[PDB]
Amino acid sequence: APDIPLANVKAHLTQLSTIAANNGGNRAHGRPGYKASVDYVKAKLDAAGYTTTLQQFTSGGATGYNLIANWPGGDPNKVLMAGAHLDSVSSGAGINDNGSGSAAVLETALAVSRAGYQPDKHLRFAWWGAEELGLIGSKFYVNNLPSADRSKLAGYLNFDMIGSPNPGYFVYDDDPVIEKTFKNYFAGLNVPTEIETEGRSDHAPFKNVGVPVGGLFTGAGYTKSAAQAQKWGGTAGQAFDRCYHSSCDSLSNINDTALDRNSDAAAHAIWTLSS
Ligand SMILES: N[C@H](Cc1ccc(I)cc1)C(=O)O
Ligand SMILES: [Ca+2]
Ligand SMILES: [Zn+2]
Ligand SMILES: [Zn+2]
Repeated sequence: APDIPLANVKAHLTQLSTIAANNGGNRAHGRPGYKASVDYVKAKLDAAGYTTTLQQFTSGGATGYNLIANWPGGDPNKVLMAGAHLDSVSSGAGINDNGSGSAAVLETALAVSRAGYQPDKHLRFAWWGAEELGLIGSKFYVNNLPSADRSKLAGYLNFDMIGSPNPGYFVYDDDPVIEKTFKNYFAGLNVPTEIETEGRSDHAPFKNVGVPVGGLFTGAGYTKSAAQAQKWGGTAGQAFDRCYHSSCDSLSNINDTALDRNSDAAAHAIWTLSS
């Protein structure tokens, strides 16, 4: 897999931050900052050669969107998906939650094109709408995915909050092959990981219908323990993300090392699991 350039990931976050500032301070469902986020991500993918689909839904009386990006080629009967919700709460720009996962998934998708990669499995990336309303976009996607296509899914990889400023390194303990792939990457860095327990994100609708899932998380409102600070640094007794769902979830609310490591791990897993 290629090494995902941290600066490119950060640049997507800068664009999402400006989009929020230009649209009332947020990127929330039903508000113009969300569709503008979709338009940014979609244009990058279209230019890179993806076949993109805007999947529209209505929730709360307002139109929502998922952005689906299929990399042409690969076995139609073995589809590997990776995704991240692209909406924020309305209090702020949602840069860690979840610009971080959105940007890492986008830069991984662009990296496939830059590398000239032809995965054996068909790759499909997703940016979900309305996660903050209760997983509404990912539920809509799974609910509208015919059973014959659901059975073609080899896995769904989720990235929701992966740049927390006081990070832990949590790996979902779901499908064993996907979990092993992420843990192996972190082992190569000599960075310990722990099982995610802090769940409720967009892998749940996939998990609940039997699709193998996994993912990465760096912590939210829970406090980092003394033992977690000893293994990962940062500040014991402070939240992993002190700006969770806040107006201060801005460009300053990112740990660059965690963002880099989790972006690189995302690419490692997508390459490994698609051969
Ligand atoms: N508000 C949730 C926080 C959250 C993220 C990831 C997991 I796994 C569990 C919880 C979000 O949108 O990121
Ligand atoms: Ca990197
Ligand atoms: Zn989130
Ligand atoms: Zn959230």
